[PDB]
Amino acid sequence: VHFHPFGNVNFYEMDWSLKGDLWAHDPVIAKEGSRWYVFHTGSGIQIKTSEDGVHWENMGWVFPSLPDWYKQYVPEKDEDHLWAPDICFYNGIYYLYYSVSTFGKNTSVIGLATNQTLDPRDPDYEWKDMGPVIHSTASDNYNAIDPNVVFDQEGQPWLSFGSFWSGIQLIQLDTETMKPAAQAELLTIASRGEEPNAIEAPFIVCRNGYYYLFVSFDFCCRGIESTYKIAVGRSKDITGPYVDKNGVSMMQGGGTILDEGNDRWIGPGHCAVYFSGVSAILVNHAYDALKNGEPTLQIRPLYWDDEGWPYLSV
Ligand SMILES: [Ca+2]
Repeated sequence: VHFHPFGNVNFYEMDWSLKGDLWAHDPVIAKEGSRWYVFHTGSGIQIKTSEDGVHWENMGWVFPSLPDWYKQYVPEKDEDHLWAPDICFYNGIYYLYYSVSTFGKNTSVIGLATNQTLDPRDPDYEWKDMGPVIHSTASDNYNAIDPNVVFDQEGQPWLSFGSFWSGIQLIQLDTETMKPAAQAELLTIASRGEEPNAIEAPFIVCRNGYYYLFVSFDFCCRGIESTYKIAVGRSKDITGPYVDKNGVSMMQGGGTILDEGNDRWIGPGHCAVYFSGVSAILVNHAYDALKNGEPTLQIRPLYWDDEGWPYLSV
């Protein structure tokens, strides 16, 4: 996947028994050369690195001091946590989208940081503040958080995003600015059809001519009382309709459940899906019932059945 490259390594062969610094919430992963990186929710966007994808070490943050412009969109934000980063690699540049918001409110903005490299040893390492991408106010019927970029088969970048309110949104990006045109249409592509509308954290991938929309249902952020689950649907066209195994549109609460956790891992969600060759991984967090509900990084091989639907195993 040109914009999420993982070399030749074979995820289905690897031992994904993670070790090290595994606290994480809302992760994404990128690999540049021999080094792997996690970005996740936390102060200034938290970063972890690994040599192998398995042993993780905490490594700094993107924004030591938050951009002044956040206050123009979310003036009541009073702490430095940035949420749900998303990484892609295009034209030599790393594009890191992220969320500026306050929990449970839809006064929100997605920002963009860019870097020439992910390696802080490189003289050109610098996370540049490239400003807002899309925002919501309290009279909008959507929430501008939880970005994900996908490039369709034809090379057009799209941004999906959303949490609660009318649900998951989709908008085209321009290839040079990596932002929507000012008159670009905003499409709604998934919704529980319930109030509150507990759907968020979209992630789209293409496999064999279908677009797969992964989302998280129900409630994060409650430790062992979290009810998060990972759901998926698919469409031949990136604008929908995304439908689940049963033929139900994701605009009507459709979605096939991929993981709802167990008595040890509570509330898995906020996922990402990456490929290397025909192998794939699912990345998410889950709340550790054996460690005070602390949110923990999970990376697992993601298999695909003979109808094209993803599944986990043991
Ligand atoms: Ca995400």
